[PDB]
Amino acid sequence: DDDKVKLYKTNKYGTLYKSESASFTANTDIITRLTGPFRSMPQSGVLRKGLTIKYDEVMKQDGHVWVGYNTNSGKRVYLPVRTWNESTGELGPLWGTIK
Repeated sequence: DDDKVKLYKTNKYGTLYKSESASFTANTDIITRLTGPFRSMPQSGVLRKGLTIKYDEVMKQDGHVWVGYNTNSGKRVYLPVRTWNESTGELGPLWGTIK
């Protein structure tokens, strides 16, 4: 029920998103995506376990919750951080820590 405490909007891709600037520290090697929060998008790279990134957006799309951030080169990356059951709203365990 995060939409009860945070403002969410919907974009042209049908993605539910909220503006949020925090830090995410991965507890596993995560595959990132380019252009948007879809596993069908080209792979951007891999966020290694233990690394921390600062994101500015949180999105719900393609069965996961994702965070958006920019790398040191300015490349926009979409990082999946947990599963999201679109048919129930059920969220899987966070694949790291948020602060």
